[PDB]
Amino acid sequence: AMVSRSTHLVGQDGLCLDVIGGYSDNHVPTQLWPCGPQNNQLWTIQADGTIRTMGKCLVPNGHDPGSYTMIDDCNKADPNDKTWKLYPDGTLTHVRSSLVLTSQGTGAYAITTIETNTSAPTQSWGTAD
Ligand SMILES: *O[C](*)[C@]1(*)[C@](*)(O*)[C@](*)(O*)[C]([N][C@](*)([C])=O*)C(*)(*)(O*)[O@@]1(*)*
Repeated sequence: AMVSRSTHLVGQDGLCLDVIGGYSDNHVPTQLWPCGPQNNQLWTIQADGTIRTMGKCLVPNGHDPGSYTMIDDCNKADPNDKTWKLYPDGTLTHVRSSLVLTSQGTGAYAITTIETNTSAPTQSWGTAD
């Protein structure tokens, strides 16, 4: 049986997927940020295919290459918006589009996007406690 797992999502240079400012409002974007204990870097990978933080779901704002990612209300989002799959090698795919979560820098406020998979170092996401 698949069980939920809470984890940090660790990307390029060991920075963590982070909701900017720690706010849990709908449509707040995600970025990379130095890893810390804050709740906005704690993600739960669920069996249902959602990835959640602070009670909200990671979603792209659109389904095209270059769409930025954000959090939004889960129950309201359609499966296409909210379903992801994390592969063992680190690819984090947006299931409906086949695009993958991609970082856009390690400096502040570098908003993550979904892009065509190029097996770039910006497209590998590790789990950590
Ligand atoms: O600026 C940016 C930043 C990030 O987002 C982090 O994570 C946070 N923290 C908490 C605690 O939330 C801040 O605020 O912001």
